[PDB]
Amino acid sequence: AAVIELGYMGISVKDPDAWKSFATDMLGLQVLDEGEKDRFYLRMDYWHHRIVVHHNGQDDLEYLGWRVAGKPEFEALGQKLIDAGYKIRICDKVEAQERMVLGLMKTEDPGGNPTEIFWGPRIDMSNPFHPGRPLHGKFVTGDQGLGHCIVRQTDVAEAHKFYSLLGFRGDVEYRIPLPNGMTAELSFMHCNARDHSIAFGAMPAAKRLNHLMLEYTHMEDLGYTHQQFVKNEIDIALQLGIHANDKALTFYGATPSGWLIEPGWRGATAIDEAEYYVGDIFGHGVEATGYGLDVKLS
Amino acid sequence: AAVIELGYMGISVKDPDAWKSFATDMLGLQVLDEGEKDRFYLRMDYWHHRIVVHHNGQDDLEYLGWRVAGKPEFEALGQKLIDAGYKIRICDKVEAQERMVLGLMKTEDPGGNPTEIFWGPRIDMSNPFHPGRPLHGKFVTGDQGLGHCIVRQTDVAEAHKFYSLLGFRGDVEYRIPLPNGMTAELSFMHCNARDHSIAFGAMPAAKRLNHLMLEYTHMEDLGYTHQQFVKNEIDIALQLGIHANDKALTFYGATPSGWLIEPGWRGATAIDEAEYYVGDIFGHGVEATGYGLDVKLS
Amino acid sequence: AAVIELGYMGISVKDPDAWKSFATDMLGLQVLDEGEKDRFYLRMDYWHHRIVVHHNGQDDLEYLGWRVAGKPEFEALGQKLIDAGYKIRICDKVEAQERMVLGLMKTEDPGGNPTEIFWGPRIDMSNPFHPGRPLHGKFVTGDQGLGHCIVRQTDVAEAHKFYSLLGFRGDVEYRIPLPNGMTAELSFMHCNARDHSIAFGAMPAAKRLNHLMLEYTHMEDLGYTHQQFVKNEIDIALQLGIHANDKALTFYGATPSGWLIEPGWRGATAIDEAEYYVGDIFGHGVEATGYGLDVKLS
Amino acid sequence: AAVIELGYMGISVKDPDAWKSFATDMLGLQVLDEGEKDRFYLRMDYWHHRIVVHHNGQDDLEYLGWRVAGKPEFEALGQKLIDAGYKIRICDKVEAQERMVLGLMKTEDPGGNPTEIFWGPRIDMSNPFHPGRPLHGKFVTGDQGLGHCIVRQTDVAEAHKFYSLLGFRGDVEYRIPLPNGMTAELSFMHCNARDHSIAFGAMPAAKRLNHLMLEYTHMEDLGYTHQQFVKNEIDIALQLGIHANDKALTFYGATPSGWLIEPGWRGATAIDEAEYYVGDIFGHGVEATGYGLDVKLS
Amino acid sequence: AAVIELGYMGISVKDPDAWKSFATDMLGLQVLDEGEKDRFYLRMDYWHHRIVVHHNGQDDLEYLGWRVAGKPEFEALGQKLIDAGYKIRICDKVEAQERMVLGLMKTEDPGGNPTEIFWGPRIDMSNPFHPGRPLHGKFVTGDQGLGHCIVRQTDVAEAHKFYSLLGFRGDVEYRIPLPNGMTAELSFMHCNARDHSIAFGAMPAAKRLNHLMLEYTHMEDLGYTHQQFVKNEIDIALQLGIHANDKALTFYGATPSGWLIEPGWRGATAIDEAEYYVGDIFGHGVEATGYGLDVKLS
Ligand SMILES: Oc1cccc(-c2ccccc2)c1O
Ligand SMILES: Oc1cccc(-c2ccccc2)c1O
Ligand SMILES: Oc1cccc(-c2ccccc2)c1O
Ligand SMILES: Oc1cccc(-c2ccccc2)c1O
Ligand SMILES: Oc1cccc(-c2ccccc2)c1O
Ligand SMILES: Oc1cccc(-c2ccccc2)c1O
Ligand SMILES: Oc1cccc(-c2ccccc2)c1O
Ligand SMILES: Oc1cccc(-c2ccccc2)c1O
Ligand SMILES: Oc1cccc(-c2ccccc2)c1O
Ligand SMILES: Oc1cccc(-c2ccccc2)c1O
Ligand SMILES: Oc1cccc(-c2ccccc2)c1O
Ligand SMILES: Oc1cccc(-c2ccccc2)c1O
Ligand SMILES: Oc1cccc(-c2ccccc2)c1O
Ligand SMILES: Oc1cccc(-c2ccccc2)c1O
Ligand SMILES: Oc1cccc(-c2ccccc2)c1O
Ligand SMILES: [Fe+2]
Ligand SMILES: [Fe+2]
Ligand SMILES: [Fe+2]
Ligand SMILES: [Fe+2]
Ligand SMILES: [Fe+2]
Ligand SMILES: [Mg+2]
Ligand SMILES: [Mg+2]
Ligand SMILES: [Mg+2]
Ligand SMILES: [Mg+2]
Ligand SMILES: [Mg+2]
Repeated sequence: AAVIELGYMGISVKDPDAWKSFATDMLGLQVLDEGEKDRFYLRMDYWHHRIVVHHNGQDDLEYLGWRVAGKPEFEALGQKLIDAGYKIRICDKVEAQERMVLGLMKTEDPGGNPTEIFWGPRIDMSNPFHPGRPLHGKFVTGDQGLGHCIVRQTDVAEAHKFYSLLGFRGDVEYRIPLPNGMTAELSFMHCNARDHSIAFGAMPAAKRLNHLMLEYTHMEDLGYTHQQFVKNEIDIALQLGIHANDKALTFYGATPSGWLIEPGWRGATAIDEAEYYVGDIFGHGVEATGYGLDVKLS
Repeated sequence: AAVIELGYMGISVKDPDAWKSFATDMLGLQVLDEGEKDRFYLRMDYWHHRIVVHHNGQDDLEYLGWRVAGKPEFEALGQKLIDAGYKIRICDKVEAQERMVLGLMKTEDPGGNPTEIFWGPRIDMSNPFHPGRPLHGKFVTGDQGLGHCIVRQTDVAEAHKFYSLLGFRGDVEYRIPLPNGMTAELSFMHCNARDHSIAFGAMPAAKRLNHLMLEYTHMEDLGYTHQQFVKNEIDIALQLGIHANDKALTFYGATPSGWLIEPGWRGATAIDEAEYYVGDIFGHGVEATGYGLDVKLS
Repeated sequence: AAVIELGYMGISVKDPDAWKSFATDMLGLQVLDEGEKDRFYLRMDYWHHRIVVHHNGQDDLEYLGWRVAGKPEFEALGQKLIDAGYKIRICDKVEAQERMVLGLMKTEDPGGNPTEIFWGPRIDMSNPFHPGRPLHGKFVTGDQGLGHCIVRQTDVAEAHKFYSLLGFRGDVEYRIPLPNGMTAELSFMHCNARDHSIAFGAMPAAKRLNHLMLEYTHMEDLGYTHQQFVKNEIDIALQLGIHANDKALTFYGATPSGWLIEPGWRGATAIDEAEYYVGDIFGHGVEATGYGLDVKLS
Repeated sequence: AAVIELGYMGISVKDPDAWKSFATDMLGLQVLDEGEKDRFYLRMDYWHHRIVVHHNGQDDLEYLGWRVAGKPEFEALGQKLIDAGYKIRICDKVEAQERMVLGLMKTEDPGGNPTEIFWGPRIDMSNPFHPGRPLHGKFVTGDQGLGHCIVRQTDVAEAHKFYSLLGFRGDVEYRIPLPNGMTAELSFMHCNARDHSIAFGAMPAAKRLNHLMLEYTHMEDLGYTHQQFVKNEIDIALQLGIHANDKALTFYGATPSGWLIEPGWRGATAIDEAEYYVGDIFGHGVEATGYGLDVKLS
Repeated sequence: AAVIELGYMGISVKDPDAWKSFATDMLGLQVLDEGEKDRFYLRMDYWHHRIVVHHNGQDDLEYLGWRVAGKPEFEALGQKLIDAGYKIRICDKVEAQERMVLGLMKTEDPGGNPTEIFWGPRIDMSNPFHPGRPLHGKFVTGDQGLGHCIVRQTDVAEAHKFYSLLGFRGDVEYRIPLPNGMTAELSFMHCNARDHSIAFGAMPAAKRLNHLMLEYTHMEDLGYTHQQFVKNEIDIALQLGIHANDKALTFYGATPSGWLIEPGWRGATAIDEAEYYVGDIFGHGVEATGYGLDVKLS
C-alpha cells in the first residue's frame, strides 16, 4: 500500500494570460478553462487535468497530488502517517470534489511543501487530449504519472524518511564538486517506472519548486519546444544534455513564474539498485544564471 | 548490377597532425598509420579503412569510392558507362592495391568530382574497430556504407543522369525559399537503406566537398561530440536539428580543412517514393557563416 | 535454374574398418552398411546418406554430388553446360539408382574432379539420424547441404567459370602473405546460405581433396570431437580458430585417408557482396605439417 | 535484503607495470590511473572501476566487495550478521570514499578472506568503457557483477553458512574422483543470474585467491585472448573446456601474481535446483601444473 | 519448500533381458549398465538415470524418487512430515550414494508405496542421452520430471493429505460412470508444469503401479512406438486417445512386468483451478483387458 504516481499538481501564478500562451505555444499542453473565476487547468492526456493553475498567486507550487491505487491503500497510508507522528487531515466531500478525486488527505512534507494523497482521479475518456499547438506525438504519463519535481527541503534525512514512508525508494545519486572544494548531494526517489518523481538536496531555495520535468513521446516535439524557447528569447538555465541517472535528453528553461520547466525525451526505467554519479553524460551547461542551478554537470 | 554503398573516400589535407587530433578527439574515429610517408587512414568499423587522408593536400575531396557487389556488377557497370558515352579507365593491379580493393575503375562525375568504382574491399576482421576516444557506441556503417556527402555540381540534370546510371534513385527533395524570392533546389540520391549517400544542387561552391555526414549508433556519442566542438570553440555552421527527409538529429561543424562535418544520429530508411519539403522539422539554424550553408531551414 | 547444395560426396578408402571407427567415434557420423561388398554409407540426417565410402580405393575424393531443385533445373543446367562447350553425360536408370537419385549427370570440373549433378535424393524419413556416438546435438545440413570442400584446381579462372555456370557466386576472399614475399589467393563460392560450399586456389596438391568441413549444431559436440582427436593422438594440421569469411569456430584434423576433416560450429550466412581478408580472426595456427595447409593465418 | 553481485575486488601486486600490460594486452581490461602513489584501477564497463590494484603487495586478494541494493538492505544485512555472531565494522565516510561507495562495512569470511559489503557504487556514465586493446565486443557484467572467484576455505560448512546468510544459494556441485580413491567436493554459490559468484572446497591453498573468472560477450575476444597467452608463452593451467554447471567455454591461465585468470564466454543462468556432476562436458585438461588445479575434469 | 518433480523411480523385474529389449526397441530409452550384478539403469536425458531396474524382482514398483530444490527444502520438508506424524528416515551417505543423490530420506505413502525424497541428482552433462533406437526427437523431462504414475491407494483422502503436504496440488478430476450405476473417482496431482505427476483412486489393485506415462517431444516417435507394439503383438489395454485433463495423445500398452506403459505426446500445462470431466476427448477404448483399466472413457 503506497504512492503510485505524481497524479496532479497545483501552482499559483500572477499572470494567467502569460501562462496560457506559455503552456500551449511553448510546451503543447492543453488549456482547459471551466469558467472558474480563480483557476484554470492544464491537460496532458485523458485525465480531466494534470495541473491546476490558480490565479492571484505567488508564482510557486501550491500542492503536489500523490496517487494511491484505491481506498484500502488510502486508509492504510493515512494510518501509517498518523502512527509515525505526522499531522494529516482527511478531507470532506467538498474538498475532495474541489480536486476532482474520490478520496483526499492533506499534509505537508518536512520542507513545508503542501502534500496531498488521493485515490480515484477523474478521467475524461470522452475528451481525448488535444494539444495547445500541433504535436508530432504526445506526453509520457500513464504508469509514470505527470512528470517529476525538485522541491525545497531543509533536512534531507527527514525528507527521505517521509517519502520512504509514502512508498518511494531512492537515495543520494549525485555528488557534485563545488568551486569551494565542497560537494552538493542530490537525492532522487521513485514510486513507479519513472526514474524519479521527487528529488531534493539541502540547498537554500527561494521557492518551494525548483523545476518540473515534462516528457514528450517524440524527440521532434522536444526539439521544436527547444526552438520555441530560443525564438521567443526565453532563458535557458541549463542547456540540452543527458543526466546520468534518468538518461533523458532534456533542457531547463524559465517559466513566467521564474521557476524552471525541464522539457525532455527518452527517460529510462527507475532502478531499485542505488548508484551515484559525479557528472552528467553530456551537456546541461549553465547558460542563464539566477535560477538555483549554477552547478557544473559536464 | 549497381552501386551498393559509399565504401571509402579520399581527402587531402594541409595539416595531418590537426586532422589526427580532430578525427580521434572530436569524432571518435580511429587513426591507422601504416608508416606511409604521404598518407594515413581513418577507420569506423572492421574495414581496413573508410577514409584515406593524403598529406600535402588541397583541404578538399580527392575521390569517392563507390562499391558494387562483385566483379560481374563491376564489369556490367563499366560497359554501361562506356555505352552511355562516359570516359572510364579500368585500373591495373598496382592501382587496385593502392586502394586495397580487388577491382578498380576511375572516372569523374559531371561536376569534376573524381569518382571510383570498385569491388572487393579489404576487411580486417582480425582488427576490431578501436575508437580514437572512449565511445558509448559505434558508427552506423554496414549495408549503409560510411555515410553521405554533398558535392559540387554545375548541372543538376547531368549529375542526376550519371548517378542514376550508377544505380542511385532520388530527385529534388528540398525547395528552400531564398531572401531574393528565389528557390534553392537540393536533390538527394540513395543506393541503399541510408536515406541518401550523395546529394547536390546548382549552388556555386568553392570546394568539391560541402560536407560529409557520419552517423553514431548512440545519441550519447553525438551529444558528447557536440560538446567537444563547443568546448574547443569549433565553428558550428548549422545548429542541432532534424532534416525532414532523413530524420536524423544532426549538426554541422567545421573541419581543419574548412569543409563541414555533419555528426548525426537516428537516420531513417531511404524511400523510393519521391517527396519534397520546404523546411526542416526543427533546428539547423545558421550560427557560423562562410561555409556555403547560409539557408533558412527552420 | 542452378545448383542448390552439396548433396552427397563419394570417397574411396584403403581401410574401411578404420574409417568406420573414425566416422562414428571421432565425428559422430552414422555408419549405414547395406551389405554391399564394395561400399558403405555415412549419414548426417534423414537422407539415406551424405557420403558414400568405396572400398579398395585411393584414399581420395571419388565424386561430388551437386543438387538442383528438380528435373526442369536439371535439364536446363545440362543444356547450359553443353552450350558452353563442357562434356557431360546424362546417366541411365541403373546409374541413377546407384546414387539413389531420380536424375543424374556426370562430368568433370576444370581440375579433373569428377562432378555429378542430380535431382531427387532419397530421404529416409522413416529412419531418423542416429549418431555413431552420443551427441549433444546434430549436424547443420538442410538448405546448406552436407558441408564444404576445398578441391584441387590447376586454373582458378577456369574453375570459377565452371562453378559460376552451375549457379555459384564468389571470388578471391583471402590474400595470404607467404614467406617468399608472394601471396596465396583462395577463392570461395556459395550456392546457398552456407558461407561456401566449394573453395580453391592454384596450389599444387597431391590429392583431389584438401579438406571436407562438417558442421555441428552444438559447440559441445565440436569440443568433444576436438578432445577425441587429442586423446587418440590424431594429427591436427591447423589448431582451433575462426576464419574471417565464414566465422565458424573450426579445427583441421587428419583422416585415415590423409586428407583433412574440418569439424566446426557456428558458420555465418553466405554474402553476395565480395570482401577479402589477409588473415583469420584468431587461431588456426599450424601444428602438424605435411598436409597442404602450411600457411600463416594468425 | 541480500547481496546482489560481486561489485568490486581489491588485489595487491609486486609488479604494477607487468599487471598493467597484462590487463590491457592479454585481457582487454582498461587501466585507469588516478595518479595515486600506491594504486591503480581496472575498468570493465561504466563503473568507475571493478578492480583495485594496490602496489607493494602480496600477489594475492586484498578484498571482495559485495553489493546490496541500497541502504535498507545494507542496514538489515549488518544486523543479520551481528545477530548471528559475526564480527562486522560499519565504516566511516573516509573509508567509504576510499572504495568510492555510499555505505561500507568490513568483515572477514570464515576462511579469513577480507569481505566488504557496500551500497551505492560510483558509475561514470560520462566515461564509457574503453578497452586496453581493440575488442570485438565487451564484458558481461550488469546484473551478474564483475565475474566469479574461487577463494580458500578451511571449513566448507562454515563458509556455506556465512554466504547463505549474505543471500547466496548453492551447494556441492562437483564430486571429482582423485587418484587416491578419494573425492574432491566443490561448492558453488550464486547471488544473481551469474551461474556462480563464489565457489570453494576444503583444499589446502597457498593463496586466498585460486582464480578469478572474467566473461567476454564475444567468442572472438575469448579466442584472441587465448592466442595472446599462447604467443606470450603464458602458462595455461587448464586448457579450453566447458564446465558442466556454468556451461561457459573457458581456459585458465597464469597472472603475474601466480594465481589464475579464467577468461570465458557464454555462461548459463544460475539455477536454484541443486545438481551435481562428476566431470566437465569436455576439455579443461591439465597443462601447466603448480597452480592448485591438478584435478581430472575430462 | 516442496517437491518439484518425479526425479527417478525404481522398479524390480523378473526378466532383465526382456526389459532391456523392451526399453530400447519398443520405447527408445537408453540402457546404461554399470556392471552391477543386481541392477541396470534407464536414461531419458542428461541425468545419470531416470529409472533403476533391479533384478530378481517382483515385477512392480520399488520406489518413487521425488526431488526438492536443495538441502533447505529437504530439511524443511522432513520436519513438516515429522510434525504431521509421518514416519521418515534420513539416510546415511552410503544409502544416498546408492541413489546417486546428495541428500536422501525414505518413507512410505498412505498406500504403502515406498517413497523417497531427495535433493542433488547426478547429471552426466558429459554423456548426452543416446536413445536405444533411432528417434526423431527426444523425451519431455526438464522442469516436468520423468513422467507420471498412477499408484495404488487404499484411502484417497489420506493419499491426498500426504501428497498435499509434499507440495502437490489437485483433486478429483474424473467421475466415470460404471456399468453398475456407480461412479469411479480419480484424483490427479501436480507439482510442476506436467499436468499431473501422481494420480490415484480407491480401486483394488494387484500391484503398487498401475501405469507409468513417458512423453515424447515428437508425434513421429509416439506413432512409431505405437507401430512397434502392434508389430510385436504387445497388448494394448487402452487404444490411442486424448485425456480431457492433460490433453496428451496417448495409448497404454503392456510391459514385460504386466503393469502398463503409457507412451504419449503433447501434454498440456498443469492448472491450479480444479475442473472435472466425465469422459475423454476421444479414443482410449478398451482393447486388451486384465490390466485394471476396464473403464469406459469415450
Ligand atoms: O521500490 C519501488 C517503489 C515504488 C515503485 C517501484 C517501481 C520501479 C520500477 C517500475 C515499477 C515500480 C519501485 O521499484
Ligand atoms: O532530472 C534530473 C536528473 C539528474 C539531475 C537533475 C538535477 C540537475 C540540476 C540540479 C538538480 C537536479 C535532474 O533534475
Ligand atoms: O514572463 C515570462 C517568462 C518566460 C516565458 C514567458 C512566455 C510566455 C508566453 C509565451 C512565450 C514566453 C514569459 O511571459
Ligand atoms: O532504388 C533503390 C536503389 C538502390 C538502393 C535502394 C534501397 C533502398 C532502401 C533499402 C535498400 C535498398 C533503392 O530503393
Ligand atoms: O543530410 C541532409 C538532409 C537534408 C538537407 C541537407 C542539407 C542542408 C543544408 C544544405 C544542403 C543540404 C542535408 O545535408
Ligand atoms: O583548424 C581547425 C579547424 C577546426 C577544428 C580544428 C581542431 C583540430 C583538432 C582538435 C580540435 C579542433 C582545427 O585545428
Ligand atoms: O548468388 C547466390 C547463388 C546461390 C545461392 C545464394 C544464396 C546465398 C545466401 C542464402 C541463400 C542463397 C546466392 O546468394
Ligand atoms: O573454410 C575456410 C574458410 C577460410 C579459409 C579456409 C582455408 C584455410 C586454409 C587453407 C585453405 C582454405 C577455409 O577452409
Ligand atoms: O590412420 C588413421 C589416421 C587418422 C585417424 C585414424 C583413426 C581411426 C579411427 C579412430 C581413431 C583414429 C587413423 O586410423
Ligand atoms: O536463490 C537466489 C539467490 C540470489 C539470486 C538468485 C538469482 C538467480 C538467477 C537469476 C536471478 C537471481 C537466486 O535464485
Ligand atoms: O567456474 C567453474 C565451474 C566449475 C568448476 C570450476 C573449477 C575447476 C577446477 C577447480 C575448481 C573449480 C570452476 O572454476
Ligand atoms: O610474470 C608474469 C606471469 C604471467 C604473465 C605475465 C605477462 C605480463 C604482461 C604481458 C604478458 C605476460 C607476467 O609478466
Ligand atoms: O500448486 C502448484 C504446486 C506445485 C507446482 C505448481 C506448478 C504448476 C504449473 C507450472 C509450474 C508449477 C503448482 O501450480
Ligand atoms: O494420464 C491420465 C489422464 C487422465 C486419466 C487417466 C486414467 C485413465 C484410466 C485409468 C486411470 C487414469 C490418465 O492415466
Ligand atoms: O513379456 C513381455 C510383455 C510385453 C512386451 C514384451 C516385449 C519385450 C521386448 C520386446 C518386445 C516385447 C515382453 O517380453
Ligand atoms: Fe529534473
Ligand atoms: Fe547531410
Ligand atoms: Fe574449410
Ligand atoms: Fe571458475
Ligand atoms: Fe496416465
Ligand atoms: Mg534512482
Ligand atoms: Mg530520398
Ligand atoms: Mg563468400
Ligand atoms: Mg549452481
Ligand atoms: Mg490437474
